[PDB]
Amino acid sequence: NPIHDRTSDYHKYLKVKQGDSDLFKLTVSDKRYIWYNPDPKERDSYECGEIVSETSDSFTFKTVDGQDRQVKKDDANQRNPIKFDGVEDMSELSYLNEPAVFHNLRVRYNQDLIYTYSGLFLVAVNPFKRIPIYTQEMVDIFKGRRRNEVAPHIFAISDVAYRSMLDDRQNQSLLITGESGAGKTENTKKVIQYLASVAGRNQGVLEQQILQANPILEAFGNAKTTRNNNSSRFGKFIEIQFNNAGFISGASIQSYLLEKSRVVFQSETERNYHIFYQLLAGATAEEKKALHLAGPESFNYLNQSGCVDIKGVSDSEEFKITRQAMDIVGFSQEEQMSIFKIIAGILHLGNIKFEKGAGEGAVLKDKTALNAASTVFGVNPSVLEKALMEPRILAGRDLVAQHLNVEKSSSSRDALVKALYGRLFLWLVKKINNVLCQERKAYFIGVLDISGFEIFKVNSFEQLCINYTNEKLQQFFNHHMFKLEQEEYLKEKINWFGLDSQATIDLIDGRQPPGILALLDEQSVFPNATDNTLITKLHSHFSKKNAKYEEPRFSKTEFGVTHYAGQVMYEIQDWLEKNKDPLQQDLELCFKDSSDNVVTKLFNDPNIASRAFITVAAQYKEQLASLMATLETTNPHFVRCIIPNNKQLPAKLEDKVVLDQLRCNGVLEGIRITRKGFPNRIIYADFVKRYYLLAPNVPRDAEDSQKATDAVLKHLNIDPEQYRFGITKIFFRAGQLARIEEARE
Ligand SMILES: [Mg+2]
Repeated sequence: NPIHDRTSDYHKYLKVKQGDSDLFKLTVSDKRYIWYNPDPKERDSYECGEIVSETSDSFTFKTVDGQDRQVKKDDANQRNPIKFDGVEDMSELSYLNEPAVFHNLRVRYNQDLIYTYSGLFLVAVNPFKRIPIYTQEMVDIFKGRRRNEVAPHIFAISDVAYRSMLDDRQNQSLLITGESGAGKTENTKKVIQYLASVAGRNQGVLEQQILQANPILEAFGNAKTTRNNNSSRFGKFIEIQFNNAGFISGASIQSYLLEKSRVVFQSETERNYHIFYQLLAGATAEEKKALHLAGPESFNYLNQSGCVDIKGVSDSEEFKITRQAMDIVGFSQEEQMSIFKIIAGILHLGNIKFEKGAGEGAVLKDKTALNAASTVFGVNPSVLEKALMEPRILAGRDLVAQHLNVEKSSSSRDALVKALYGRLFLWLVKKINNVLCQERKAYFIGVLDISGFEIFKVNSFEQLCINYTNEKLQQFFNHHMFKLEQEEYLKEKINWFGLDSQATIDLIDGRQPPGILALLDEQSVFPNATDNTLITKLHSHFSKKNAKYEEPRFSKTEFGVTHYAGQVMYEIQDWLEKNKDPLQQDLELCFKDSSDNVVTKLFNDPNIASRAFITVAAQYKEQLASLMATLETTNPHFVRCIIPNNKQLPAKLEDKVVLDQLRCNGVLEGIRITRKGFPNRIIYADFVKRYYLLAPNVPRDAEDSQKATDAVLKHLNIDPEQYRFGITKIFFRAGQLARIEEARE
């Protein structure tokens, strides 16, 4: 078995290679060094400065440059002992700086060791290249092993979650967050792969359908972006259900924040959702015409980015898969026709060209596109038409038709296309749950795959939402950690409420006084309100009045929020519209009556076609509240997915790119946090082992251990605070271990 077999791929690909030497001796060297910046402008850069002279206060050190400087002792980023280079859990490090953390991540990454623990977290750095560690053979090795037993790995956290479920009869959760392209979705699929293996139907029908859902969701909710060729344009919470026996009984999927806008617009080089391209590459020459299908270059919705294909991707071939998956989960052939018809029609509606000329309102000179949409949708063109350009509107009394100009007409068409697509996605999800979900379930393991904090060039309503969710998840973490401590130091014999996250949280979601969303909702009821009134109202209530808010020196359309991960500047353009998310009623009417059986559902099912009516912000707050409650009932696990750089290249781990993520994701906080206490809390039989020699008394594997522990401390004649005697482990403060290991034989 590979765990013991230094020749196995397990050893190869998952562990830091070992030689038959054990020496605390081999390790040995005669000097002591540190972490510095060869230019304080760029601080994430650092070099190792050999300390040469010491004082009492500071420390002089030699540079890579050859030069020599001086630092404060209380400003020192002390380099851990080389022995530590590559440890599996950074919680093991003596000095817990930032460069110290990055260094260990890097040393590992240079060895292709992408997974590392950091206390509670499992850190995973995208390698941007394939690493064969996800085979069934790799699966098998993880089975039933403790975290301390095997190398860091997603499979590992998954197994721990599963045994805890079974053991504690407690539900579990895995929170997988981080930047686009960090490896969130990849890792999530592995979690499910692993679960399906260790808990499914021996070689499964359900298992396959559960497996087959992703690809259905991915064709519809995934798209190529500059950051990822297969970006998830929606968030999700996957619940894997089990019976009391521990076997998979079902599953359920919750989706969030689907990027509807992408349907009608994609940035340069980007792509619209995958399905569009698959549909047009894989339908038969015969389904096309049937759908009046042509090429992407012939569609407005697909010929604007300039990108219509992905390197290493066969849209026609990926379409088989999708269609296949639909078949497995159980989509009727006719259910499938309709899904494709919708996609097609949406493709047609974008092809509609409004012209003005005539007077002031828009007009449809050519009805080619219109007709085609109507056809495939199973709707009556003149109505659609009428609904698009001349929608009836209330004047309280007056239900009267308005004649839309070209732009207004266009936006409506767009609003229509977006509704169609989001409702469709909704339906797909429901339909899948319908098949997979269990009413009757004993336990569950839930997997949250959603982005981490979003701080772009342009931050809008959607970034606020994701950011809000992130503040809550970050608060959950901190709290959790706080608790894992409160009752627990009180386990191995150790000593000794309000969140800093609350204010930010309150600023956004508070009811009284009203926070951003409430005022946003308020402004939403007045039809005649604007981005300006809105932004005016926010500044009015929070400028110089709320500490987490900032009114810009100059911009009149943005505001800043001091988030966990730092300040984020938001722009309010279109927020009223986004909050209401309007669709002309006649449009609804047009479609409520549709030949198409799938279409009817989208407009006829209040579960699909309607919000509550609550606002988009109200609904978001609500679903965020439901999600957390659930989480609150689980034993959680945190995975931090990191991109090594912004270029999608392997072998390029950029200190700035990385640290920034470490800063924003809570990895850096937790560290410094325990940093304060007693992080190093070693095992007795574990210290005397590597440290029986540095003491003229102590021998290797003995019985009276904690006593033996006393020895070296004695021989080493150490002080009452750098260390702590705790029933099981010897708690060591920071650098205690460094210095210690830093002694002679
Ligand atoms: Mg993803």
